Amino acid sequence: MQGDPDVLRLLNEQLTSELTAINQYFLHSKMQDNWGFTELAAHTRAESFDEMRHAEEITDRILLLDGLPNYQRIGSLRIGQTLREQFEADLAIEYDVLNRLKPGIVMCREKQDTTSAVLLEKIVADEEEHIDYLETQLELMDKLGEELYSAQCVSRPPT
Amino acid sequence: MQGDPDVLRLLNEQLTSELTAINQYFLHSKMQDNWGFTELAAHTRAESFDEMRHAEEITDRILLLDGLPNYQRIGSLRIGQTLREQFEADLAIEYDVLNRLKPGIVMCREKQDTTSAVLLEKIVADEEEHIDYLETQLELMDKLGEELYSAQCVSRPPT
Amino acid sequence: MQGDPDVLRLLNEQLTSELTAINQYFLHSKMQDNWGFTELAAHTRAESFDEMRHAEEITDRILLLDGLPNYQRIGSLRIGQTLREQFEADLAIEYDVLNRLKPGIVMCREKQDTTSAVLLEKIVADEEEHIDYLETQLELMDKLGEELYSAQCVSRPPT
Amino acid sequence: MQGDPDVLRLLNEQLTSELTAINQYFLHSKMQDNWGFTELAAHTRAESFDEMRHAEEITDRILLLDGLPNYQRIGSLRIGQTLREQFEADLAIEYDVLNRLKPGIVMCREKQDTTSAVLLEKIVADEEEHIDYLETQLELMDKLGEELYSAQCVSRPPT
Amino acid sequence: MQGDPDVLRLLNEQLTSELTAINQYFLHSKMQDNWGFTELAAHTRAESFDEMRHAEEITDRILLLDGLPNYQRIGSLRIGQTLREQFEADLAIEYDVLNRLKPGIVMCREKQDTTSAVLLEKIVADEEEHIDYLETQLELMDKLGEELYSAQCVSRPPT
Amino acid sequence: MQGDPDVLRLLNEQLTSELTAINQYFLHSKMQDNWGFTELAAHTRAESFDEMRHAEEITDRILLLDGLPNYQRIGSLRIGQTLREQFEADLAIEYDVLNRLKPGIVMCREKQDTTSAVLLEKIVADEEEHIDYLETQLELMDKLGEELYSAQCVSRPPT
Amino acid sequence: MQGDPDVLRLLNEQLTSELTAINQYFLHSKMQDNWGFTELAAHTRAESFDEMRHAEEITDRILLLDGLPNYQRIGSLRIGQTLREQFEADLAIEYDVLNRLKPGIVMCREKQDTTSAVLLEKIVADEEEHIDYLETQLELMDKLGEELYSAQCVSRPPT
Ligand code: HEM
Ligand code: HEM
Ligand code: HEM
Ligand code: HEM
Repeated sequence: MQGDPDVLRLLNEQLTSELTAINQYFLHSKMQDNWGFTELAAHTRAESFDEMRHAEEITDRILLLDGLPNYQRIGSLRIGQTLREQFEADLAIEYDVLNRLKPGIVMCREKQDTTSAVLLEKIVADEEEHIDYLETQLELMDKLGEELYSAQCVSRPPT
Repeated sequence: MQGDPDVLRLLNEQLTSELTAINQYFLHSKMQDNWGFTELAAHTRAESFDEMRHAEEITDRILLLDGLPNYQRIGSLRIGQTLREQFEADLAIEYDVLNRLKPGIVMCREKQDTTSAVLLEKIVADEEEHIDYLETQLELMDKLGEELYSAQCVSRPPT
Repeated sequence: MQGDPDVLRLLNEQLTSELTAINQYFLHSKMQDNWGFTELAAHTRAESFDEMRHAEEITDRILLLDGLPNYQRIGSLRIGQTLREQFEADLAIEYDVLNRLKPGIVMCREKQDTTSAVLLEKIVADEEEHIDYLETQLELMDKLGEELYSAQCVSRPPT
Repeated sequence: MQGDPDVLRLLNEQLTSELTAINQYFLHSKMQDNWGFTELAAHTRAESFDEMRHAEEITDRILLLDGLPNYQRIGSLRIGQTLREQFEADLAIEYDVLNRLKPGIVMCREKQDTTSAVLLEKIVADEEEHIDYLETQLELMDKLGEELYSAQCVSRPPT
Repeated sequence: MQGDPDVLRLLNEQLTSELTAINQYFLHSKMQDNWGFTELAAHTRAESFDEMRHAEEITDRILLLDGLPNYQRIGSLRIGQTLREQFEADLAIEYDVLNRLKPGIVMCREKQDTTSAVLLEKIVADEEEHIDYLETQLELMDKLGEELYSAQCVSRPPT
Repeated sequence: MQGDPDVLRLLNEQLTSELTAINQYFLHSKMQDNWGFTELAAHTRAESFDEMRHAEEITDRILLLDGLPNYQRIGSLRIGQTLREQFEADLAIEYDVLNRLKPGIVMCREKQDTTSAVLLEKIVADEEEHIDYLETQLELMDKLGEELYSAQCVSRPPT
Repeated sequence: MQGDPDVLRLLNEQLTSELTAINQYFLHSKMQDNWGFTELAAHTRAESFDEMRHAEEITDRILLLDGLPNYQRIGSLRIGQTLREQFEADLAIEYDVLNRLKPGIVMCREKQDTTSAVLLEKIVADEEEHIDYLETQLELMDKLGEELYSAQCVSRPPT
């Protein structure tokens, strides 16, 4: 059994994306924890875990289709030096995923590979949830003000 | 058994008020949860469930009296785009209920329909609490300030 | 994030459908209860809830896509006056959904909005099951005889 | 270890009969459930499961005697389009089994193959009971009325 | 309700394939058990059971669509006389499913029958997993050598 | 058994450091509790108990080394009069320990007293987490604002 | 609190090795599982998780020291093509760490940063155990024969 080659590139592309996200998300969570925004950092941590799970799932798909999963390649990280830049950085990678996946699923279906399209379909839904979560944080930051918003990310007492 | 025509019409009018309220309140909970005010959102969602229950209770009374429950007619929604706006809109519908129900109760008793009256008295009591809750929130927004009040409506961390 | 306008219009159209179904299904259930078809009534009730859930799900999708959910609009109720009439009425609405959704889905995918599409796919599947049930019920009335079918809808003793 | 050729041919014959039955019985059960006769459908389903076991049992025995089990061959399905037709079709396959097994056992015993004869005797006891159930159901259709009997086959409320 | 005649032929073809597989798989499990490869047989037996489930699922869909499930028609069995022959035989039936379904799902969507399409989309995923397992065992036979692989398919002690 | 003079001198210097800390931290905890900053106050108390254990472990090592633990000397306390002055005052002592134990740890390994050295290494590690926590608290006052950060140190409601 | 710039560069070097190892080890376990060597794959997975943990700890330390953990840089993966190539590759990376760390710790002690040294000493020790396991796996490959070794890496029955 061997996968369609355009599909495999697509998969590997997405995999590379997931790997970048695991790292960006994780380091952001540690940085959030270090700044003392512990309550937020757990959320951000969970996001990295979610991305890690996505990476494993793609990996299995690639392998079943007899491909080589690219563990070498890494994307470019945007590492935020503020909470606001951090959410912004995270937003950008998820948008990059949507931009790649929306066309990609259609291609997968045109290639008669429903299983792959289905996996990509799930990822897209998850990323949408994430983006929605991230944009709402920026919305809140303005509505509450930045300092007030930020106080909601610490614990009582902080750290 | 058959209801007094006037009472059934008052009951139907109240039903339309409930159906209106269920929607306005439910949508507002969805909106507040979506802007990330989740903790407030749970409260609003309950108040909507409360209206669902009233509506069912009015429906039962109507049917008992050989009436036709009107599920077709709906009131004019006031959808707010800030928390304040939302609170004020909900207040408005509650006030219309008191305006309708207060004479309506005195009429039910003249017609000798105590059971419909007691039902309506119960709704009045419930709407008075809601108004007290809403009116208070509005008070707090001023006392605390709007942003600070809003902050108390999000979890830690937010959403 | 922003939804394709057509997709959002589709979703809203479905919402309007759901809101009409909740009311028509609820009303029917209350009436079946009122006639003493308590057993049947509980199933119909459950159907109304399924719709209430479809309404919430669609409402979430719309908010996610920065759409404006329409809780103002409701459709034309078909309130049956016999079980057979109710069954036909309910069927008619379900068929309206299938007629809308089937092309709707194709469109969602062209527009590359899989998440919405999947949301609609589940709904279609759900409505197909509902139509099968109601159509079976009519077959049963014919096969059993109407009165004998109706007896299967009362508790022992009745109500 | 090597079986008698006549015996083995008899077992493969009975195996073909089972395979047929499993298909007929299962479909009929699926058919009764779709009609809304969920209560009868459960029993018929059980009857098919019973036939699955007999085919496994005969399958072991043939294998133990160094035989080739025939899973390629299927007999003529009789699919009923009414409950009465279904009960009759089911009875005919059952009587074909007794007709074959009764001389078939004496043959097994004559050939000095008791274990094989014992397995067949058990199938016969089992088929006799199924036949009694079926013939009784037809008597009940005449005793009760066909519609009234059919009403005994649905839940409350239906499906 | 009434489905597309093409969708119903595809579902019926697939039904034939499922019944063929249930049979080849089950016999193969029994042959492996007979040979003393008990640990392996249990796995094989599960696979035939998985196909029994797919057969039922297809059946429900066909009946929902007012179609007539074909339980009379069977495929051509390939019964293997070695473990290697069996894996290859089973692989051959799976590849065939993939051949049928890959175009058919595209077709099902074209005809706006998402529920039938999703169902087959699921069978594709399952068959893909089963192929992956089967291709792996054959690879394990070359890597380990056949006798050694075979050793891994028996209990301690055997049967 | 006899400790090296230089080492014992170092253990005693540290012991003095620990008693000073116990007092300074315990009083800061009590003052913070007085001020109504009860939630922070609990974390501070815990820091004091940590020091109390450190003193005891040093005392035993000194006793095991035939030394005379100094429970008569104390350093100067910096009692802070705001939350900010307390955090700076605590940090200042923390740094005074690191400055002493860094060269001290090297010296112990030189006189060949690994056990004493490791005891110190642990203290240093512990002391490091303490500094990072305090240095993070001061940043948060800047980031959140002093009034806001302080509101994260009280309970709901205050004390 | 600022770490020594040399120590920080070392921590970052090691982080780089850890990210490299996490990927290699994870891919290798995914590949082994794929080949059906399930039993070995689980251990290999556990190894990758260990480096995931190493990575996290080193990250805290750099953050504690006001450092910037490099999650951008990854090293050359050596992906193995047989169980043997896989063991030999993972070994090579492990040896690279002992090489880097042996002098780094000494350096850390000189710059007087024991807590960093201690973390590294703990990595050096775990790495030794890993090397000893892998070295032993190769040895058993010779003692048993590659085929026989491999047979102990699969379950009964395989995958
Ligand atoms: C790149 C830096 C990474 C960091 C800092 C990291 C960190 C962690 C940590 C600390 C855990 C908890 C596991 C345990 O307690 O043993 C974990 C879980 C896991 N990681 Fe990673 N990891 C990284 C990369 C990866 C990659 C590239 C993969 C590829 C799949 C991966 C796969 C997993 C999986 C499958 C889990 C368990 C998820 C679960 O518990 O549901 N990790 N990670
Ligand atoms: C947009 C309109 C509505 C929406 C979104 C909505 C949504 C919901 C939901 C999500 C539930 C919880 C269901 C569960 O148990 O999982 C519910 C409950 C209920 N609904 Fe509705 N519903 C709506 C309209 C109505 C209407 C018109 C009535 C008519 C009287 C009604 C009657 C009820 C009742 C009686 C409950 C049980 C309340 C409780 O105890 O929590 N609902 N609704
Ligand atoms: C080749 C002849 C077949 C044999 C020998 C066979 C055998 C069996 C056996 C032994 C069981 C377990 C029975 C029990 O619990 O009492 C079973 C279960 C089942 N059978 Fe069959 N069967 C056959 C064909 C079929 C067919 C045609 C269908 C219908 C399409 C079917 C559907 C099922 C289902 C749905 C289960 C339960 C599945 C589960 O629990 O995982 N089987 N079969
Ligand atoms: C200078 C003022 C001090 C104050 C106000 C103080 C206060 C306290 C108090 C109230 C307890 C709880 C007692 C109990 O549970 O019965 C405690 C526990 C303890 N104290 Fe002190 N203490 C001081 C100094 C010290 C000193 C100098 C040492 C050792 C040299 C010390 C060692 C300990 C230890 C080891 C505990 C055990 C509680 C635990 O951590 O499990 N304390 N202290």
